[PDB]
Amino acid sequence: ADTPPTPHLDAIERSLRDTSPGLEGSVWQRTDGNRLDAPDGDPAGWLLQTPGCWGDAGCKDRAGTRRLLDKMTRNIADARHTVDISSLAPFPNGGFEDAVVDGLKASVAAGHSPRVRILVGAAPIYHLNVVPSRYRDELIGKLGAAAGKVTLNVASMTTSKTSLSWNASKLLVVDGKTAITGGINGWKDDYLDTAHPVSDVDMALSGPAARSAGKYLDTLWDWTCRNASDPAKVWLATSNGASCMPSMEQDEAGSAPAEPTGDVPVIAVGGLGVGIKESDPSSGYHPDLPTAPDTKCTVGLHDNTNADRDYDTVNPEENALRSLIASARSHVEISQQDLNATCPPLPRYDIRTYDTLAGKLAAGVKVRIVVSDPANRGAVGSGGYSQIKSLDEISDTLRTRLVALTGDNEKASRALCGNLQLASFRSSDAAKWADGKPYALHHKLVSVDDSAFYIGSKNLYPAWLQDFGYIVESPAAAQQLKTELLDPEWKYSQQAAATPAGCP
Ligand SMILES: CCCCCCC(=O)OC[C@H](COP(=O)(O)O)OC(=O)CCCCCC
Repeated sequence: ADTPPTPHLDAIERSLRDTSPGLEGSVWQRTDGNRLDAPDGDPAGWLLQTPGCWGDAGCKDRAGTRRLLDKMTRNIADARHTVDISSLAPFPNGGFEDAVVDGLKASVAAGHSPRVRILVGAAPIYHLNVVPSRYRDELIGKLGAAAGKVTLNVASMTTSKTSLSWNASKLLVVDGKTAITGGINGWKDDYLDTAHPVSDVDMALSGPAARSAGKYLDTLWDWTCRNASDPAKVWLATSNGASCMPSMEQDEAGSAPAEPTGDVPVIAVGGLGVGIKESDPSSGYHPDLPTAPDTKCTVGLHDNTNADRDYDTVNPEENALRSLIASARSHVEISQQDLNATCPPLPRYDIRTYDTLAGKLAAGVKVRIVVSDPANRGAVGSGGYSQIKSLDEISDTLRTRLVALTGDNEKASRALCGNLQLASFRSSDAAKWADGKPYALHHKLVSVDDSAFYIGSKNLYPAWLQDFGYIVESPAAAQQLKTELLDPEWKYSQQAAATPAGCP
């Protein structure tokens, strides 16, 4: 009870408990006594950005990549009992795969027999080559004589075909004690073996919040083990005759409390997407849902982001992001692939998130939004690393939401023009990577007041997936985030700032 207050964490916790009280302890959880997992002589080494090659359009010194991969390997090498991987399909390949294999063999060479889960979400059409039994067989071959001691459960899953829901959480949890999470998929060709690497960020922690994340994953595997009765939803491959492990993380927690490793207070928050759980039946959540039609796109699907109270209650991650932004009293940095979705089949944007940002702009709070360059766009379903044709799609929508709010277009411009910084992502002085390709950005990052930040898998654009991430409140940690990532991103991305329509 010497601890500093957590104004931002307190406001997010309120929201989550109003929206989803019944999911506390499974799909969301606040904890004290976490540690941001950094090695010696590398104090911001808990922040796992890739490629981490600022100021060089040839990206020759990929210090972020190196650290990301050394930390995956080493977390796995330290396993006594359990390894729990979630990702977006394909299953991890190249160096992401080697981290897991080198890590498991090390654990076996230390004398352990680890249980391993690997879970991917699969979109109903690109799958993919995506095959659990082939992937498991590949790991078994790569694992050598170690395979005998490693218990694998390998699954690919789609929770709803019609509502476009599957796992996209990106988690590596070891012994319910350490967790690495964020936006990074195990896709070597996009992240590693390319001269135009995707820019992304994970974070690494240890502590009670690592257990919060395993609890989330047992939630996913309960559904997944049960729904292997339906091969249209789940493909599953186990090794060594082993049963499905719905309960791996509870089994490893057993009956003792998670011990603190540090002093960082953390909120873990995910969502159940569509087709796992209908609602939190214990929730009293009764919002006034938004109403503003979009002039560009009228979504055909039932709109779960903007017009479905039950979905909110099983997807606390949406409101956790909105209330993180709403808690900003001085400034917010948004670093995202996208704020707008591909409409149809999804709503183009989250009305409330956009309302939340327009409120901030009106109130004189500084809003910074950096997104992946529009030049990255496909290909309606590719899905390339942009879902807009120009940054005006974000500022025009801000304008539209500023007009709803205030009544006049001239007040709108003072708040938009005065308080918004909007740009495509760059990491050096050059407009694109040295090989000609544009920089692809895939962060799911929010920072508020250099005090509290989200790093996880949940995008700010509309998506109805199983996602997960962490919210940290710590001035020290957010100072490291500012210095190592956000300042540098603004340094180089300000070159590609948008002046909105209606501004000088
Ligand atoms: C025609 C566009 C409809 C896309 C379906 C729903 C979605 O939000 O997917 C976004 C998701 C987020 O991934 P990450 O966690 O940020 O890496 O991307 C995917 O799940 C794969 C896209 C496959 C297209 C589905 C037809």
